[PDB]
Amino acid sequence: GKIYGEYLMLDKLLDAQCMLSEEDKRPVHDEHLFIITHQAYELWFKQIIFEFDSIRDMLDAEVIDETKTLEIVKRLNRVVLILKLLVDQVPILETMTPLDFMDFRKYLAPASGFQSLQFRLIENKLGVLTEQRVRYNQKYSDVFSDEEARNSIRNSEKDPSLLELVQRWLERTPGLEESGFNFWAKFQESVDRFLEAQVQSAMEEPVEKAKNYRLMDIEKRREVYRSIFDPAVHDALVRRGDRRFSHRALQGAIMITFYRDEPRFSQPHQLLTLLMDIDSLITKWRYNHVIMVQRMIGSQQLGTGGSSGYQYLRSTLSDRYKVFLDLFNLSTFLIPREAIPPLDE
Amino acid sequence: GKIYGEYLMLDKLLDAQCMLSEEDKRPVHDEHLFIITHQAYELWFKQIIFEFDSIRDMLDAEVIDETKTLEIVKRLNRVVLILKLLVDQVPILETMTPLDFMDFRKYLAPASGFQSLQFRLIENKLGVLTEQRVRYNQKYSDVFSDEEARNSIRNSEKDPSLLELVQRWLERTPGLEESGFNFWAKFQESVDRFLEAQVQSAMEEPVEKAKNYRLMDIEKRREVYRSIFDPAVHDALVRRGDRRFSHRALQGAIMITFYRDEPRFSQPHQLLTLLMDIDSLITKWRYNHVIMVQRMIGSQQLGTGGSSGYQYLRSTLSDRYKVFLDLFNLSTFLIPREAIPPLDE
Amino acid sequence: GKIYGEYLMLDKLLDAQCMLSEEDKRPVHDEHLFIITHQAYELWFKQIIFEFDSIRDMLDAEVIDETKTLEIVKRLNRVVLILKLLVDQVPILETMTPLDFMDFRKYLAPASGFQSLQFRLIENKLGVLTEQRVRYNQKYSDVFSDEEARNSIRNSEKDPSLLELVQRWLERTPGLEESGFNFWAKFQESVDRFLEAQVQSAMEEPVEKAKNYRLMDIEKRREVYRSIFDPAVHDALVRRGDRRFSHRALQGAIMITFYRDEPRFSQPHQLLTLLMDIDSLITKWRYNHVIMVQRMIGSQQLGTGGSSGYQYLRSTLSDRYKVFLDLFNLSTFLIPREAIPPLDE
Amino acid sequence: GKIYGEYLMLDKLLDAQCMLSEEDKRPVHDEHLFIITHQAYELWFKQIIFEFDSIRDMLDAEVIDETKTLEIVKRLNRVVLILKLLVDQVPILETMTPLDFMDFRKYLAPASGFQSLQFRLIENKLGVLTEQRVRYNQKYSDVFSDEEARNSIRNSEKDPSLLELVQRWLERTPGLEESGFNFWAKFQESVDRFLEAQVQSAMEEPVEKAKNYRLMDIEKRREVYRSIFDPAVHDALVRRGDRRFSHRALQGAIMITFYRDEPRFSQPHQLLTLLMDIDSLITKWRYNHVIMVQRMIGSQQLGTGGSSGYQYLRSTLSDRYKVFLDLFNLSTFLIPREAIPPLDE
Ligand code: HEM
Ligand code: HEM
Ligand code: HEM
Ligand code: HEM
Repeated sequence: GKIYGEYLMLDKLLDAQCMLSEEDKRPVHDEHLFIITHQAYELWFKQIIFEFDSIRDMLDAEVIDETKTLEIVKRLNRVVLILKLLVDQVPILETMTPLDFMDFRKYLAPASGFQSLQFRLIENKLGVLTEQRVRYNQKYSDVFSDEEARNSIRNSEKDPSLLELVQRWLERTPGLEESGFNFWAKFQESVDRFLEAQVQSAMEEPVEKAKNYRLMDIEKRREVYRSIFDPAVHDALVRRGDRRFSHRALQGAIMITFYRDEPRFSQPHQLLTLLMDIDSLITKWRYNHVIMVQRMIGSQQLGTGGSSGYQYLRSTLSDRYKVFLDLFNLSTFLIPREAIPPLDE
Repeated sequence: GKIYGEYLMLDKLLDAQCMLSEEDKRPVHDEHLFIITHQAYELWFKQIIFEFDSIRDMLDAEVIDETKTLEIVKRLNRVVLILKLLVDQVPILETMTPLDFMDFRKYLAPASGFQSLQFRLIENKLGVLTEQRVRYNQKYSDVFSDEEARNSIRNSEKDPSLLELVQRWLERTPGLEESGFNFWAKFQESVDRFLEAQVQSAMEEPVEKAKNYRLMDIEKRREVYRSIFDPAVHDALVRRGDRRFSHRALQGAIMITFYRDEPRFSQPHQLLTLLMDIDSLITKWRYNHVIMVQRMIGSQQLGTGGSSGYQYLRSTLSDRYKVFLDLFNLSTFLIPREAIPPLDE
Repeated sequence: GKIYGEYLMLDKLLDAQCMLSEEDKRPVHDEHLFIITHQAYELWFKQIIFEFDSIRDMLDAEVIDETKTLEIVKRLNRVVLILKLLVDQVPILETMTPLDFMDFRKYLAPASGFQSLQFRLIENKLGVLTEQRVRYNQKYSDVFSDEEARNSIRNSEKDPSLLELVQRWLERTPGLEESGFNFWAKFQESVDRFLEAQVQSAMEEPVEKAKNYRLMDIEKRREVYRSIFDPAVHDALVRRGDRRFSHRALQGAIMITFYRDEPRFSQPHQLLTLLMDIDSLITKWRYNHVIMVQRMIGSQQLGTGGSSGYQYLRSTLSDRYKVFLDLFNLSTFLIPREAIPPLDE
Repeated sequence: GKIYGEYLMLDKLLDAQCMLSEEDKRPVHDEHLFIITHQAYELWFKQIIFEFDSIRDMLDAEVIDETKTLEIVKRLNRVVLILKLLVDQVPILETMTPLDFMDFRKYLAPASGFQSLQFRLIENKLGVLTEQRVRYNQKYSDVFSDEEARNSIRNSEKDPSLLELVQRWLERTPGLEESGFNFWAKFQESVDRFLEAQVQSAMEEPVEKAKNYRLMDIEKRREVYRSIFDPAVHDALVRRGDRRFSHRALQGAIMITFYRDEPRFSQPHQLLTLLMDIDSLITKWRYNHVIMVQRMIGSQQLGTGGSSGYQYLRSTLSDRYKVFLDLFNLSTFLIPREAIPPLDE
């Protein structure tokens, strides 16, 4: 259409609100808020999926130019803003009293009446690994009984996640080229030179206690650099789940963080930063959600079957559920400006 | 139902998104965001109306006890939070480029494709007076052509607004009773005594310039108190639109602000405070909205017919559109703690 | 004075900014931001302490009337707002690049150059128990070497915390009186009656699987109520650190949450709610802080001595550091409106 | 130093808080908050000035490369975040009751005790023109009596503002070169061609009413383009204060908004966007400030000398006080993607 309500299909949208306590002649005022809050979330979930899918398609290519990079940054930044908004929607629902919630929670399935298809789709499309999930809601068949739902989740798991496609993009970054700039080799070399210089400076320290601390610290630094310079050590950290990136992907990430001030790397950096922001904001939502759940129905209530639901949500707060874990730690491997191999080529 | 998607009618809700540039084989990515943003707004608009109507019904009674007062405070506070959220939704849409918006704005009616029924309902239910509106969108028939829409707006105008019902509630407040506490009389008396004391203190001022400033100020204070103590002056200020409250309503408001620290008046105060917050937040939304409009289509663009739409929105920012204008100014009439007639009875 | 800058002592305040990289002829622009950010925090920390101390003094009395209650609510609400602001200050500092921070971090003591006296004072004044802290920064002497600092922290530990004084206030709440309303006894009775009614309804269930789930659930409910109705079980939960309140304090808390809709209990409830908000916001700050630290210097960097600092901060995120832990769980013990003993007396 | 409190000069910073109602044996609790709130503002004001000055110095050069551009974007973005924070500090102070403020406002000079040197410095450094200010506080000598203050304000007025330096930068943008890309000429040409095409399409319209609206609209579009293509019309709009940019600066701005999707223009665009954000946020602060003032002391109170202070603040809300007014309107001159001259050279 052309008129507001026809274009936005408001006749459909605003007829999707059925208060179950109302049609059962025992009306609870706040049930209206409950419905609207979730529906607002669900609309935004759909937008997030829509942005995610379009970024997946753009990343599923051999060449990502500067122009498409900007478009991705924009869309990731948009998701960040939506996520902040979703974090702030929780205190609106927290405004309903526990006793009011109790008077209509009976109209809801114990665990099925609280699980969102779209949220699970967001997790998978972002890159939450199935094996990283806790035992409780690990298999999606146990969570969702519907058939069309199962097909979507299966598709989300099999299809390339945002985690996978970012890794492939990270592997192709210019500068890791042995033939060209050869950053990894130059990096190792400057780590050796910088650390050597550090040992000599520490040996010249007048106070004995200060010498020992610096020597101990330099040794702890060697162990850090061993975990990135020895591919065997890295692959081990991947297998136990302390890292997620392939070795070459981490190489790309580290290079980006190094030259982030440089016009050629500023946008790739921004992309990574927004990836972290998204991860962190999802965690922030999780935290707010669990505080609200506990505020409403404690750790356990009638019909809840004990405290396993609460304990599950509390365990989703762990780094096991963070998709871009490697990104948070990248400054661990950082050396000062002077020691970084200059960009010339 | 009992399962998430059945309860929230997600099959209806998530089938209300029709991108018109998509079905016309010229797809603009950001059109999806455009639709979702408005739909999120519309869902919240429905919640605001739902909260407003329930407050209207509660206020449409001769006796409002302490218990129902708390429930009203809660619901007004809920509306405040929703409004803050709606203010923060604007920068999400501002993330779409003007050039992208240009590629699908043709699918929208020039002024009809931007006017929301529910928003207009919120304005009227809150208490925006029709005569206070600017010439442009004053008559609702010119704005909305639909029949069911016209009936709702007509009903919103005729039915008691939040402004009306608050006034009636304000008129009944205990303490304005000549037989009882007789606040208005005690107030006048203490104004006289306080002002008298101020004149004498000013006459004793050593510096001549300081004496004159204080004497001029006391005269400006008399004029202030004349505008509330002389009903003729008040009624005149109502007629020209500088005030909205009846004389007795303003008397109630002023008393509440005076004893706001007192347990018996703290909730009535909170109610008034949230009324102001709501007004101010609607203004804050208006401001953000106009900045976004100008960011997208400037003051005027192709098909827009010049700059009358923009100038209209810019004029909605005036105090003519604020419903609880009297509330913002109440501290003008304030006298210090010592001069306020103590609560005894 | 009377003029802005004299009153606010701006000559002192704005002469407290000494960039150490500047006077050492190697200036880092962002060091100015680093200083200002902390100084803004420190000013707010002082305000929080000032509000806390005044609430401590008000609670350190046998009778807290309705009027003083409102004043406490106001001041706790003020602290909430300040805390939200402090949470939002982190992304401002996150705007400094790691490489820029590296160029001036040498001017700072490894662990001493990051520890705030006032923050530690806030923790203790709120009620963080010393034994609940992790091994790393448990004893304040190891943290702070200064003499005046040690005296303040010692005073904060020995003096009655906000946790202690709230408990005493909770113990005195009217309604726990055996002679009067006798809530605890009435509560036990209605738990028995409600649970009995639940067993009979479960026995009448047609489906066998549904009968068993409900019977298992009712058994899990008995265990919940045993932990509050048997003082021995409660005291055990206190000793291991799962609870903090005395038995009578928890009794008070539970009663408040039950009749929160009632004018006489709404403010006491609000007080408890703000206590939770404060706790949660401190946790939210902790989370943001740790994300920023990792963004700047990873899990470990040169001079840092390995990853013990990072791991410490990450462990401050546990419920061991939450002061009002009991408050978060109160809805666990909730029974529906009908089953709650009515207020008559 | 190396320890937290020595580095941050906390002994100086935390000794700058003198409550005047306290030393005069009539203590008002909230006076502490009043002081801290302003001091927090003042610290941030100093940071804003510090960021502004460093951007001024960077822009005061003939060549601004891609690298320095990024640094400017970063610092403008930092100012945006600080400004949002400052907007959110107002509701913290709004938490003090009017009656409490009344009990210590006597210790403050009527207009001098509310004027901030640093704020005035921010306004001038950003680019608020002296002639654009209202009569009330137009001359700084009338506002500030101190000598060192007068010298700083004089220096801020004479020295190149952020407005001036951005204009010069805008004038030099590559693409306005007649010898090179020649954007202005290509732009005029494509406006003619696009408008011609619009007339023909309008003439072919079946409905007569629709033909007339489109013809009227095209005429309104010609008037828009006349105001930018005829330098005489532009210069007139500058003189009356509807525009601020020189003709060539506006040419630069318009080109940037056109090719904002292009890697070469994305950062220059971002710079302009943040300039608008800063302007708008200052306006948002102004609005919040005036609402708070009215909440505390109404439109006028004892000692205030009538309502001129309030009316002044309310007039600072006009576009006369917006520095980058031209930037808000740039989409007015926009033509669709197809009609824009492609970047080749
Ligand atoms: C009265 C308010 C609410 C309560 C008591 C509540 C309770 C719960 C509980 C107990 C679970 C665990 C499900 C299970 O047993 O397996 C859960 C999961 C979830 N909830 Fe809520 N919830 C509330 C509001 C919301 C809102 C407003 C949203 C926004 C869409 C939401 C989104 C979710 C999502 C996405 C999950 C799955 C989480 C995961 O698997 O990590 N909830 N909720
Ligand atoms: C590309 C983004 C947008 C543009 C260009 C835009 C433009 C406009 C224009 C030009 C008007 C005046 C209508 C007239 O000519 O009479 C208007 C009114 C309105 N708009 Fe928007 N708008 C946008 C987004 C939104 C969003 C996201 C909402 C949220 C529901 C919204 C809500 C309204 C409302 C409620 C009115 C009526 C205002 C009143 O009468 O005071 N707009 N808009
Ligand atoms: C470049 C930015 C920052 C870094 C790298 C940083 C790093 C750290 C580290 C490593 C610790 C642990 C101290 C230890 O080793 O024992 C710490 C503690 C702390 N930091 Fe920061 N910090 C930063 C900014 C801030 C800011 C802006 C504040 C606000 C006042 C702040 C407040 C604290 C407080 C209060 C503690 C003690 C925490 C506790 O004991 O639980 N920090 N910081
Ligand atoms: C009880 C709270 C406050 C009241 C009643 C108040 C009142 C005023 C008044 C009446 C003016 C006009 C001055 C004149 O007469 O010429 C003013 C100006 C100003 N105030 Fe406040 N103020 C308050 C809090 C603040 C705070 C927290 C800040 C933050 C630094 C602030 C910053 C300013 C600034 C920067 C101006 C100059 C504005 C301009 O010239 O456009 N004020 N204030």
